[PDB]
Amino acid sequence: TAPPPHVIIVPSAGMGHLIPLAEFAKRLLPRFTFTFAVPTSGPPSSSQRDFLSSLPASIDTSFLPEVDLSDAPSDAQIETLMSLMVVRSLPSLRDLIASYSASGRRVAALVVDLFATDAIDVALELGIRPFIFFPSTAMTLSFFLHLEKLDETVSCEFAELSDPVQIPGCIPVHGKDLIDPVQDRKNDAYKWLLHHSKRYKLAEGVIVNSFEGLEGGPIRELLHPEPGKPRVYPVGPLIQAGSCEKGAAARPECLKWLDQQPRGSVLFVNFGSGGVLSTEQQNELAGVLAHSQQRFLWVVRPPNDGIANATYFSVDGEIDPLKLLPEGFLEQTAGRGLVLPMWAPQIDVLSHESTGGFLTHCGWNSTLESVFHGVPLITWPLYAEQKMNAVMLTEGLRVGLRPSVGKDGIIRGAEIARVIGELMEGEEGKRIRSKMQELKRAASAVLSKDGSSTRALEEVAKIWESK
Ligand SMILES: O=c1ccn([C@@H]2O[C@H](COP(=O)(O)OP(=O)(O)O[C@H]3O[C@H](CO)[C@@H](O)[C@H](O)[C@H]3O)[C@@H](O)[C@H]2O)c(=O)[nH]1
Repeated sequence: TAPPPHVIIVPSAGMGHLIPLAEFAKRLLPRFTFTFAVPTSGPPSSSQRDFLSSLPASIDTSFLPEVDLSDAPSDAQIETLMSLMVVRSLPSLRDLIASYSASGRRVAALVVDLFATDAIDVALELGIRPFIFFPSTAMTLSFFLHLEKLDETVSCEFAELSDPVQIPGCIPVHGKDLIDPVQDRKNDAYKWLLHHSKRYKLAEGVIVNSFEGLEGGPIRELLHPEPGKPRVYPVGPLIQAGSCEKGAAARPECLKWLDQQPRGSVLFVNFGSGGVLSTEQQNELAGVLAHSQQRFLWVVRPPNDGIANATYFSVDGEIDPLKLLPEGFLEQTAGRGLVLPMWAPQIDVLSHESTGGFLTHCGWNSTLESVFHGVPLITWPLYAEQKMNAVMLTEGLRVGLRPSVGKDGIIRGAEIARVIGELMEGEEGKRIRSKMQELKRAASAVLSKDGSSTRALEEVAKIWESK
């Protein structure tokens, strides 16, 4: 038996990046051992500790000594804070790598998050293969690689463009729909994003959680070799498994309800833990759901701008979101819909045969989970690159419908009802379902014993073991 080479992972964001990073590492076990070298600006969170400690033994964690970010403006976007966090943690990253190399272990590669590219300098100085793990779309990867050119050939704010931005190999996108950090070109967020995009060519490869059957255009453009463009390895869809392949067979309460409903008849509504809606926006959605004949399963959170404090609370002690719904919504909805507070077993809901639709904020892991299990989408993007994902999902793949937002930022009930009704019982909804089932089959194929994605993973492992 050969000694497993060691690989170090530097994440820069929260769970949306840890989950796919962990899945990537699990696919490569036990050939390698892994260390999550997590930069921090304070005591690690309980969810971080719990998620990383639940991983197989070959993946351990090191929470780097926290850096001081108090000098940054309180207006600083997360991109700026992540870049500062990684840059200031690099000496501790050297120390961690030293602890491994001084014991005789071979450090084969350094896998950096999309905002941790400054750690590539460490890898280069130590003779370690630097790779970038890209937990988003090939379309967003293409945009990153083209950001330099776009920055030089456009002076105004991108929203002010009248024509849609053309990214090599992707559907056009309006400047207003481009990622959050580029909406204020004067903010440090944009300068950091630009700085990181120019460093992708320093890596030996970019590992992207997508596949050609989902993003044909961008992936074929990216695989086409050009000098100054890194190798790209499509390995998606990397997603967690369901609780069926976990352990005890105890059934959550929402899945009991889903069994009682008929096939493909429930619209799952989940904006994610960072998708709090205003009171008005949540009232517009509730009103449509109350007057609808559609069965739904809706995860709700306390709005961000309640006129008054909370009066009701849950046993744990947090604000009770259900007592904030409109008067009589719960009685009006009983039987047809089930409202859940804060969280739900998303993957298992999407794998349920009764689930027929998914109203989502278009987080890429959620998109990938919906695609793998074949649940068509209502694309309700909110922040980060979700608007880009929505354009590609609705106007490119045509596996969802996007409700138009108003001039005040509100998606009125008319648009919510339009997309719900079309998806769940219109004629376009059947064509969208057929297409999504085709992508479901393509997603299982690339993960097959000999598929596009499994071979790309094998290529990465081979490169790491080489030389
Ligand atoms: O109530 C919930 C909410 C989430 N999840 C799971 O937690 C993950 C959430 O994934 P995702 O929707 O992608 O979370 P985000 O935090 O929104 O992802 C961030 O990171 C992604 C990768 O860059 C980007 O695509 C997103 O835009 C960005 O917001 C998934 O595995 C969910 O199945 C649950 O089980 N229950």
